Amino acid sequence: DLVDAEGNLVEQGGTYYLLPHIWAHGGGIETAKTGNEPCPLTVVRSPNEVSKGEPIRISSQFLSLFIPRGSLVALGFANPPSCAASPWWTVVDSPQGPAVKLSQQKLPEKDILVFKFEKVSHSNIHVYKLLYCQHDEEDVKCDQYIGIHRDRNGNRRLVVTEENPLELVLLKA
Ligand code: NI
Repeated sequence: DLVDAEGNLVEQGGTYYLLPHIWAHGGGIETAKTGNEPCPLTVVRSPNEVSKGEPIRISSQFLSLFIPRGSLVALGFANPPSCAASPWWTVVDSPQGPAVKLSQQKLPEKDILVFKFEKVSHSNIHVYKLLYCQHDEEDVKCDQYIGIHRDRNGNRRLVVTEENPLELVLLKA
């Protein structure tokens, strides 16, 4: 089950701050403008440890008051940057591997309903790793994790990683 930082069920379509489990790992999630992006379309972990980052909308593919047990979810900024077609995060291929981004294009649900929270056993509160579920063509398979990769400019980019999956606690905004 998806539970928030205070022990309560996460609400379908509700807004939360995605913060690290370990205080020293940084602040919340936000955006950054990288490469040739017209506006901040790169999803990153804030450069300020005190910041809760951006309020994030969490939604599953089901009509429910709360995020159903073990369901896939879409994640989006409640207040996205101007040049994004929608608030939803999506995973885009690149020379270095899949990266989490916002898009200037309208996205089909199969391109945004690609995340799944996985509870970490060793914890007293509810902490979750973020799984990325790629296309098993007819359906999907959540066999990868989202992590951080600092680029040349220091931006802590959210990307599919082979090690050190990021962990998060969901604080109601
Ligand atoms: Ni941890």
